[PDB]
Amino acid sequence: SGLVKMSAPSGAVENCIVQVTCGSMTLNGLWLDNTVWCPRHIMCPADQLTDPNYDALLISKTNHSFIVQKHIGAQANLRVVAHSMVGVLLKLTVDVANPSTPAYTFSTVKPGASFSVLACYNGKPTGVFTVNLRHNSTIKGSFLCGSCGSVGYTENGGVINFVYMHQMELSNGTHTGSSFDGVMYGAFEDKQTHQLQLTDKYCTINVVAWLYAAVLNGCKWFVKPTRVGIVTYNEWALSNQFTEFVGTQSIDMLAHRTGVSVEQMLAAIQSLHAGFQGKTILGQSTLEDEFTPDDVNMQVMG
Amino acid sequence: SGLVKMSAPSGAVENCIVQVTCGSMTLNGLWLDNTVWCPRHIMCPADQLTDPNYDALLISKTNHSFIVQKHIGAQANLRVVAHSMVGVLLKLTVDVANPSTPAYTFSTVKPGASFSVLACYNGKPTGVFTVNLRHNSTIKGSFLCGSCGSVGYTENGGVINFVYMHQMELSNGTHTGSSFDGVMYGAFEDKQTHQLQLTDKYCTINVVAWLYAAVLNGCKWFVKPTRVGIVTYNEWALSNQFTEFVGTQSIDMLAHRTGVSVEQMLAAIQSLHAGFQGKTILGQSTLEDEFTPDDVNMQVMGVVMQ
Ligand SMILES: *[C@@H](CC(=O)OCC)[C@H](C[C@@H]1CCNC1=O)NC(=O)[C@H](Cc1ccccc1)NC(=O)[C@H](COC(C)(C)C)NC(=O)OCc1ccccc1
Ligand code: NI
Ligand code: NI
Repeated sequence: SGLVKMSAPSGAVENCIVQVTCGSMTLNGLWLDNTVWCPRHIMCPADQLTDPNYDALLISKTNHSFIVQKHIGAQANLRVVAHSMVGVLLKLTVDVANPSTPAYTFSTVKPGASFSVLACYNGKPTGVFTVNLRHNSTIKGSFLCGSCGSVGYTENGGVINFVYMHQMELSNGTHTGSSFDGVMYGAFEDKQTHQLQLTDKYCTINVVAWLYAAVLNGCKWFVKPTRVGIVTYNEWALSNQFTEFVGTQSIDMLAHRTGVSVEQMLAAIQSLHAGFQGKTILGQSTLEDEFTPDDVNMQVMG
Repeated sequence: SGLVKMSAPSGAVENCIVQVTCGSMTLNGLWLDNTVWCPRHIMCPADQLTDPNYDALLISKTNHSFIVQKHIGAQANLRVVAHSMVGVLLKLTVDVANPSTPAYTFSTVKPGASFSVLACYNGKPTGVFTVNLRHNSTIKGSFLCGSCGSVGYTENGGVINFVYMHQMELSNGTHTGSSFDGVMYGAFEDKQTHQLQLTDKYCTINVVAWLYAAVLNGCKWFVKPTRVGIVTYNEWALSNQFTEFVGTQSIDMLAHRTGVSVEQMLAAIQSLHAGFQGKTILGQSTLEDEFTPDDVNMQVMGVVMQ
């Protein structure tokens, strides 16, 4: 029992981290097969980040403009033999295939989904943590200068699913990056110009999963016979900055296991959103919306 | 910027996880050089866990009673060449040295210290998370049956400090294990009997570190000219289930960086313990005491003018 923020073991990803240097700019890259991915802003000189012309910057580079170094484990300098730009990423080709390339896929996560982050500095992994893609397609992480190229991923059935490459900080504790197709989450542009973040929302399905985890951890004071239908809740959600509830097998499994209906959990959300009134749930006095139903299922049974 | 629960990268520890089998019992083990460590309850039959006689169980075993296998990564089937019991652990000597043994040491963490946990099941690493050793020497983790032998560790300056090997669940979301000297954190016995956990306390120094992280993340509404001296605060702490505040360089660095004194943070704790007055600190309405001053410095400290 117990519920904590759990990340996927990072070893298979640590074996793919490299350092990429272009001029005086150094950041992290991901080495899979003969490819090294890194943010394209490595090409910018430090005083020209406001509105870079990436097409003009790309043409000024040759394969020799990029230096790639594996800093952890068997240390090595990898020779860059080709380079192209894919959205907000650089796709470098190196002459050596990564011998520790794991079985992997590239996916783009949807808002409300969770993933693990391997924070890296100077091609060196330094920390692991989990985030949730917010309703406004940002993440609430912990990153400092030199963390770009840090990697977000999930793992299942021996396959690493690479979903994020860190790019920028939008505002205090708010971050964004791109998927490996080079598309920035939230369509933010890789330029240091003010861009508006859309309003965030509480992810209902994740709050429901968390209240089920609370019931499965002996915390059930908030469960009442009171029920609120999905369509009624969804109408209330549109006016109270909560996402629409859409049913899933994972939630049905928790509902069947606890004997508490989804409609009872939706009524509890409406009651708890008005206030906890001096009470806690799993040590918290605010609703937690970053555990998905699958994250909760993982920590209650196999 | 931002502050999250961060664990140390687990790859160096994942390379040391093995599965140990004794009879019909299987659990996780840690392989370092020619040694494999695992919980001694692997020697118990599944229906005799209430009060095992480990001395009697040990004498019935030979080196051949233990099967050690490595499934993940560089696979192996190891041969046990000696065995002994060290507190609540079995120490198995194997004929092959782990070729991926990292630079390491064994340490016992004190209450209020944080560490990373690599949760494992059947010799497979499955999750990573961070915990804090509570004032009552328990941890608030997330573990299910088959997780014993999961490993707690920290990393600093290229060295893995191995500090915990998971053993048991005491009550809902409350866990314990042993350090690698075989001493159970909190002196709990590896038997399935009711055992009283001592009362827990809020770790003051960690709450102070967190309020400094909040100030460094633009949240400073709780900072007032009001001060509480350490001696006065420590007298109040003895009566309100808070630990004694003892000054440290790490806290002084945060106090110097923010220009907010420790005594202002101790006043803020006393005010916030009575209630948050409908406001939040880093999205929370309760005090957070599981980030140490070094954990905060890692995520918030930068360049310093001298
Ligand atoms: C990673 C860069 C790196 O590794 O540099 C070494 C070569 C770094 C990560 C952030 C710094 C602090 N925390 C981070 O997560 N990324 C950057 O610094 C970005 C670099 C860059 C991006 C695009 C073009 C050129 C360079 N820039 C930012 O993150 C920048 C930070 O500014 C502050 C003031 C918010 C900290 N963000 C920015 O300018 O955002 C503009 C914006 C967009 C949307 C909403 C609001 C503002
Ligand atoms: Ni069991
Ligand atoms: Ni066990």
